[PDB]
Amino acid sequence: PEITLIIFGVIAGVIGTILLISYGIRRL
Repeated sequence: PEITLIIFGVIAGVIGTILLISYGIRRL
């Protein structure tokens, strides 16, 4: 049931982390 939430979390986590790094290197 939380399968939806888990898959969401992984994809969002991966994308979020990448976008945060990208933002970080632009501004540093």
